[PDB]
Amino acid sequence: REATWVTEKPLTLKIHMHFRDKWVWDENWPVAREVARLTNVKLVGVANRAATNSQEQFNLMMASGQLPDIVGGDNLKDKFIRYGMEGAFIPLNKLIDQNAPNLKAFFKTHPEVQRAITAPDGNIYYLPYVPDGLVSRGYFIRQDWLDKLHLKTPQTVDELYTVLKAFKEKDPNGNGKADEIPFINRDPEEVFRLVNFWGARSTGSNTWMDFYVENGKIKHPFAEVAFKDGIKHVAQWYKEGLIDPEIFTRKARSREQTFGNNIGGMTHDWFASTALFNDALSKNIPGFKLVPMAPPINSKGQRWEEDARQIPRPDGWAITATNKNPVETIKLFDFYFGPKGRELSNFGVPGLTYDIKNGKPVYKDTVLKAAQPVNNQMYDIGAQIPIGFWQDYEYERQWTNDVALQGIDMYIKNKYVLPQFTGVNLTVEEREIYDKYWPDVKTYMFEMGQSWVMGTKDPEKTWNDYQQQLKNRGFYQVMIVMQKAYDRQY
Ligand SMILES: O=C(O)C1=C[C@H](O)[C@H](O)[C@H](O[C@H]2[C@H](O)[C@H](O)[C@H](O[C@H]3[C@H](O)[C@H](O)[C@@H](O)O[C@@H]3C(=O)O)O[C@@H]2C(=O)O)O1
Ligand SMILES: [Ca+2]
Repeated sequence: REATWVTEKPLTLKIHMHFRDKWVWDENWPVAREVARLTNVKLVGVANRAATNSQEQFNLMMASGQLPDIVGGDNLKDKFIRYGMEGAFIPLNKLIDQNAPNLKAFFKTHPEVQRAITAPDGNIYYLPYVPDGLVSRGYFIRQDWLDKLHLKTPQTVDELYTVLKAFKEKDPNGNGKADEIPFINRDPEEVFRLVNFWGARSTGSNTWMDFYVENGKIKHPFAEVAFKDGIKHVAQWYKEGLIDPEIFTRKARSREQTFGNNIGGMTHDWFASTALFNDALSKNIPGFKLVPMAPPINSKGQRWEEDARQIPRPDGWAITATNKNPVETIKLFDFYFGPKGRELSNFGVPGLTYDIKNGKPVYKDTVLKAAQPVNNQMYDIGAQIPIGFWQDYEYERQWTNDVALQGIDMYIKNKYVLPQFTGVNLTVEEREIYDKYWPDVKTYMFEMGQSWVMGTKDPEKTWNDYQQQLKNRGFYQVMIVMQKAYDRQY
């Protein structure tokens, strides 16, 4: 028996959690085993580890008969609310009040977080991933390539064009081949964010393709004329090879590939793990120097950083109506919001990845000095995963090197980050419209965006058909409920 047990008799529950298009819940994970030991509840995964689309696996789950006990993963907020309101997920409000003292206290001190996860019917259908921190991404460029080519740090988009074209054409890696790829990115959606250079938004928050507000009016980035004109410019840089030809396909290991083989020039990504490549690659590429850059002055005369940490994220886990142990389940979930649960869910396992020293969790040198970023190392053992959990920025500070710190400090000091969208409070009827049309409109928008970047559709010529399709697919119906909600509120 342990003081932390949430049941005297051992309990096993089934969880469907497929996440990040790459991972599933693993009961053999060190963190899972530790939580199961401390709480007496073991979670067994039932998701398909061979699939590469987490959203489609949610959908396949929901269509494969009786639900498991718990469902978790990234980018599931809207599915948890839509299916909660229908009954597939249960409201957690009273379970929390009666049985989850850590969460009850957390929500009292984080009313914004409780607001963000509550549905139009007043119910909480999931517990979120709660990030910790302020900035997330920033621009990084190869200083050593700038110096090889005698180029200054670009300050405007026109200066940046010249620098990326030089990276492409002037052989900065010195191997006689035109193998350099000026701009790379782990995230396909960052290609859409390049429209910021031409004064257009791509998303209002860390959630991809989110709405934004301008002067009191709700807008969607992909519907705006500025997006049509901006995406033309992105398509031109893609045509000319300044953007990775594989930007929609290469994905998670883009940095390992392109910086590791000295062919990537620039990216837009999270400060800590991106700056770590200076340290990981120092033996193999002695003068490798990837450094933060201020955003270039864009066509609207401003230096935009569109992204920031979003507290909470639309990620987490929920209790299904078939779970026969909802009270033991909410107690298990509450364990993660207590001190020990929070330590494990962030740092891994004591004696394995960290030690308590002077009362604080301190990562081992083998973790801090490893070639893989520490968050990647955490995923592999079941930490830093998008369950309901409260991230602790102290985990990240320990592997935030001086290059990263000086980039984060620059961005915070100079206020590049744009105000983020914090959502609206829909009514039940407005929510019906949103759930009926929005998910499919966002899919269509992405498809058209990819077509525009790769040049298989010309944005100027297809823009009218596209706007008629937005109307036909319900987009303006959603825009109007969003605006009504905004107005009602504000
Ligand atoms: O890399 C960092 O320096 C960094 C520090 C923070 O502590 C987080 O660990 C942060 O993690 C983010 C990842 O870098 C990456 O952007 C990840 O993207 C996910 C996305 O959120 C979503 O789950 C889905 O689309 O899959 C993406 C992916 O992993 O394939 O988001 C992480 C985050 O915690 O938001 O990185
Ligand atoms: Ca070369």
